[PDB]
This record gives sequence, structure tokens and C-alpha cells, in this order.
Amino acid sequence: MKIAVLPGDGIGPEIVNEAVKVLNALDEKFELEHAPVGGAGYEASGHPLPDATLALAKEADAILFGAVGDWKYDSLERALRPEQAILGLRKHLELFANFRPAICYPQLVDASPLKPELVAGLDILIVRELNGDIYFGQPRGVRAAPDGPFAGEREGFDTMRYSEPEVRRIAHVAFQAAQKRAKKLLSVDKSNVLETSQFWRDVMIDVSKEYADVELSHMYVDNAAMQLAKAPKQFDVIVTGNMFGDILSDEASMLTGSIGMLPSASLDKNNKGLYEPSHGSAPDIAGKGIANPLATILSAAMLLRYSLNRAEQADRIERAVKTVLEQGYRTGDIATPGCRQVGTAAMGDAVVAAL
Amino acid sequence: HMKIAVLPGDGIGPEIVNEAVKVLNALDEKFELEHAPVGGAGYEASGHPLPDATLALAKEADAILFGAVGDWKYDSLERALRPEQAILGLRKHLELFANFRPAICYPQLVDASPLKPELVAGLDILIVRELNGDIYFGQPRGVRAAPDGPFAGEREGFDTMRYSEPEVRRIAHVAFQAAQKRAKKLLSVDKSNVLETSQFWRDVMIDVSKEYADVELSHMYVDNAAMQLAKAPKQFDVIVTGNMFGDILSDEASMLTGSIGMLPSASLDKNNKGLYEPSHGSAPDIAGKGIANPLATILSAAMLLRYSLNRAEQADRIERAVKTVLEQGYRTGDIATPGCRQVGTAAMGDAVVAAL
Ligand SMILES: NC(=O)c1ccc[n+]([C@@H]2O[C@H](COP(=O)([O-])OP(=O)(O)OC[C@H]3O[C@@H](n4cnc5c(N)ncnc54)[C@H](O)[C@@H]3O)[C@@H](O)[C@H]2O)c1
Repeated sequence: MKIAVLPGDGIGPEIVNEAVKVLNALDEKFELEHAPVGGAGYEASGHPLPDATLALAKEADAILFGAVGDWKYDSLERALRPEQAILGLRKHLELFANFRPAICYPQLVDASPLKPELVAGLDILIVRELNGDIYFGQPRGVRAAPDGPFAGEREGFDTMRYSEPEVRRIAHVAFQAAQKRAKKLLSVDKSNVLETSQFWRDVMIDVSKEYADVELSHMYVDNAAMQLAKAPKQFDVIVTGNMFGDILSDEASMLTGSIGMLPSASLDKNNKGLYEPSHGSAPDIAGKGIANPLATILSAAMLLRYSLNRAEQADRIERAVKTVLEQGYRTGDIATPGCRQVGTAAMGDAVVAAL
Repeated sequence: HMKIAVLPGDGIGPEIVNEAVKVLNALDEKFELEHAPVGGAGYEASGHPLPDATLALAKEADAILFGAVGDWKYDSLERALRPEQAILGLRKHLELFANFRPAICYPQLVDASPLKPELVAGLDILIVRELNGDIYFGQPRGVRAAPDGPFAGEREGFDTMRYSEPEVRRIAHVAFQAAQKRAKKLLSVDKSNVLETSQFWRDVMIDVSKEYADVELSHMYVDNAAMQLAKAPKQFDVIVTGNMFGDILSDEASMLTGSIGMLPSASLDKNNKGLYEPSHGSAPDIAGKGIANPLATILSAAMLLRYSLNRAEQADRIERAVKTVLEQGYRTGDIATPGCRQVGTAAMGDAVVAAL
């Protein structure tokens, strides 16, 4: 069991330090190896995904990833920008299936901006397609506009595209997840405007024929943004494209009390995965020792459960997180009245103590 | 001159526009109001939902006050003649590229929001959504055999996101000027850490910002913005973004206010001439029953004064009057609260007039 540990930029190192602390406190023997990624990759060898970092990730049984991004690197040419590291790991390792389990712990209901009755007992799974869409679609870039009223003018552009196999493989994953949960799947697209989305919807409906025990329904992304605020407990499994999943996921994280709570798994067809908190590198609080490590710690639990066949250890970590919340520990982003507010490292220590 | 084309439309349209006109006529001002048929009323008058004479009036006027078009009785017309085609026609022919979507939440109506009330009571933010371009209209688009890539040959759907320099520049100007008429904070939202269209958007936004140093420009990625709207919508003043992202964020913000039916809307051109309309559109189930809520249309008329006719003080006066009638307990059926004074459309309009 080799884990590639790729902390990245910003709050990445301080939150991954806590996840590694928790893994090291299990009785289990892991082989952990660190490598630079993102701005850290650029600093080391001028590329956000150094060849040796990609090699390590390919070789490992799983990847524990922090976050990438820092404003001082935004001006670099596109291929060198930090976020190209996570896009590249997803694409090169064919990690096409992203899982974001939004669960509101009882203690954190009061931390959510929504009225408490809307999020108490909330448990939604977002399945997001991760290797296609307008995130990768060609052609893209800047050009003279080839046609239309503004022909000749400078113009930025990206191509949104989805092919049949790409939609089918993520559809199957989502339907399989719904079979094991509440037998409901909601597919989100923008099919009343976008040709790509109508194509998505058509393929999703075709795959639904094979899952007579799951009820498939559909929702436009603009309505889904409304409904995640209004009545998110209507959802059990949501499946959507790369771009729409990105947008809805951050909104959904508020349903758990904070973006600092939402873990994620990115799997290939063999359940080799990269596990990362759903959030970014949070440069506004980077190095300040206050970021919430719990999304990253819960991502390490998912790592054990889904790639390393260690479901019992994953349960141990999850029980430890639930215990520290019962005990009153909170980082600043999930503070609740009367809580014990702690920084990143003390929160990690508390999780370790509760194992 | 201050000439306003009044295009009431169908069903609740005339009912609610009559109250906005009542409010305008109660001001000290000298407006030239001129009515013209649109939507189903356009079809009944001369066979098109946007008659030539109606478009000519809209072009000539300094602003347009528009109600709502559509009804069950028009839904059987051929597609090109349906009332809702007028909306598209006016936006295209008047080059209205800037969609103003206020998100406002009145304290009296705060329980309609899914948010805890301290986060949203008194919310007053503005989303400016580019309306004419983006991936919603970009060519090419359709379904094809994939031309290249890892899945070449497979059936594939596709769309093209694109924004040219003049398209971003003109929406940037409109948004920065709106921020000048407010708290001088503008947030631009994009996905420039992944999308080339978005980095291009950001670059042009920053170039225009050089002419508006009085306005504080900040940037946010669309996923963070969707979260921030739920977490703390009061942090914003004006938000500007592309068509698709704006569509999503504005609908989110409207749900977060709790009363999407109170919300005014506008579509503006490069001179800030606008068409001003309630956000809600038709309501066949209550059309002509005298109970539709006119407040969104009245608030649209206030927007009209503020952004097209250089009458910010009168706009403030109308917005003050709407706050007052809510404090006084007046409600139309859609926003009825326990112990309220429930009124129909006309009596609500009377109450706004009384509070001027
Ligand atoms: N997969 C990734 O690595 C990933 C994802 C998104 C953004 N990013 C990059 O992250 C950088 C910041 O982007 P952003 O500001 O839009 O998004 P972000 O998610 O880093 O931060 C959004 C907000 O949430 C707060 N936040 C995030 N994680 C937190 C935590 N664990 N504890 C407490 N507060 C937390 C931040 O302070 C900020 O206010 C950019 O460079 C962006 O490209 C990377």
C-alpha cells in the first residue's frame, strides 16, 4: 500500500499534514511518499506537474492530494499554472468519476447558513464527471473571431463536448451508487439551451433502461442551484458534468456547515483514486494555521475505504471525526456557540486522540 | 425629454403595469407615456407578437416599461407568433445586452428565505448578467461524430463558449457604471483558472477597470461565488458575469431571497437605455382576477428612473414607498403573512402611491 502525498499550495501542506498525522496513528503500515505539485512543482522544476510527480502518482495505490493554486502564479502561461496539475492528474490517470458526499453532522447543522430543519440529517452524494466537458474540450484559446457580428475582434473561446462513452461510463457509476442508496438519481444539465446537455440527457435516459430499480429524474443546473438552497433533502444521488458539478459542489458544501467539511474521491475504472478536499488552496488563510483539516482527513478515510480495501480503518477515522465534533472542537469556519475553537494542528491532534 | 414606451402585454401584464403607471403619474415629473400592444395583444392587433409600430416606439423612446406576455389562449399559435417571442425580439433589435437582476429581501418577508434571517434580511445586491452572447449562442454547436481526441468517431454533443473583446468591454462599462450609482464595489465572476473564455473575460474586465478607479474591482471563481451567495450574500454590491454563469447565480440569488415574485428586472443597452420588467413573467392562473402582485413592476419602474432617465431621487422615493407599504402590513395574496392587510393589485398600487 503506497500512497503518493501531494500537498500542493496554500493551505494544502497544513491540512495534508493533519491527514498524514491521522494515517500514521492507525496501526496500519503505509508507505507514504511526498512530491511537489502545483506552484510547488513550478518552484522545484518549472512545471505544475513534474514528470516524477506524475510517475509517483501512477505508481502509487492511491493519491492523497491537498490543493493547488496561488495568485502569484496566475500570470504564467496556461500550461504552467498550478491548477493544470490537478486537471492533468485527473486526465492522465483517467480518474473520470468524482464523488463528493455531502453529509451534515448533527453538531454542524447550526454552522450552515440554511435554516436548521433544511439540513438536519442531510446526506447527498454528488457524482461529477471529471475527464471531459468544456474543461478539456478542444479547440480553446484566444483568436481573431472567425465569424459573427464581431468577426476579426480578439476573442476567447472553449469548446464544450461530451461523447457517448464518456456519458455512459459516468452514468453507470451514478446508477450503481443509487442502487446502494435510496434508488433515486437526479441528472443535472442545461439541455434547454446547450446541445451538449441535450446529448448528455439522451444518453442518461438510455442508460436508465438498464436500472429498472432506480428512478431517474432531470433538472436544469439553474434550477438545481435554487433547489440545493431551498430543499436539498429532496436529493439522494446527483449526477452531472464536469463544469456543473464544480459549481454545484461548492454551493452544496455549505449544507455541511462549511466548504472545509466536504471530502472527495476521484476514481478510475479500477477504483484507483485521488483523494482531496473539495475546496481550493485558500490563499487568504494559507500558513495561518487555522484552516479546517476535516475535509482532507475525511478524504483520507475515503482513500482507505475505496482504494486500499481498509473500510474498517475508514470507519475508525470517521468515528474519530464525529467524536471531536461531539466533544465541541471547531475550526473557525465551523464555529458554533460554546465551542472549543482550535487551529488546524490542534484539530488534527483531537482527531488522533479520538481514534 | 423623458418618453417611456409602455408595453403592458397579456393577462397580469396590464394589471400590474397599470399600477406602475399610477405610481409614475403620482410623481411631480413630466413623463411622456405612450402605450403599444405586445405579445398576444400584439397578435390580436396586427398579427405579430412584436408589431412593427411597437418596435418603432420602443426604439424611439428613452426607456421601456414592459409587463408580462403570454397566456394559455395563445399557446396554440405557431412558434414564431407566440407572445414570448416579443421578449427575444426586443432584446435583439434594441441590442439590450446587460440583464440587471436585483436580489432584494424585505425584512417583512424574510421567512420566505431558506437562509437564516440575519444573513438575508434587507439584502440589496445587483447581478449584471451578460445577455446576448456566451456559450448560450456560440457557434458551432450540435451533435456530430467526434472529429478528434480520445473518443474520435463516437457520437458527441458540443457547444462553443466564446466572448469577443467588444462584448466583454460593453458589459464591463455597464456594470462599472451601475456600481458607481451604488456602493462602488464590483465583483467579476469567471472560471479563468480553467477556461480560456474566462481568462479573456478577466483580462478585458481589468483593462476597463482602469477607467473606473473609484470602483473597487474584485474577482471570484464561479464555484466560490455560488457558495458565497449562500454563506453571506450581503458581502456583495454589484456582481458582473457571463450569460451562463449569470443565469445560474441569479436564479440562486432569487431563491435565496425567498420571494422571486417581488423581484424587478431590466435589460440595458450601451447608453443605459433599458427595458424594465418584473422578473416573473406570465401567470395565467390568476390573469385578470385583480390579485397579481404589482410590486415587482413598480420596482422595475424605479429602476427605469434610476438607470435610464437620470431620476435617482424619484427612484429612491418609489423604493421607500414599497418598504413603507410592507411595514404597514399590506400584502397581495402571494406574499400574505399572518395578520396582514391583504389587498388586490389596485389597492396595493394605491398604498404605494399613498406612501410616496
Ligand atoms: N482542486 C483544487 O486544488 C482547487 C479547487 C478549487 C480552487 N483551487 C485553487 O484554489 C485557489 C483559491 O481559489 P478560491 O479562493 O476560489 O477557492 P477556495 O476553495 O480556496 O476558498 C474559497 C473560500 O473558502 C475558504 N476555505 C477553503 N478551504 C477552507 C478550509 N479548509 N478551512 C477554512 N476555510 C476554507 C477560503 O478561505 C475562501 O474564503 C485558486 O488558486 C484556485 O484555482 C484549487
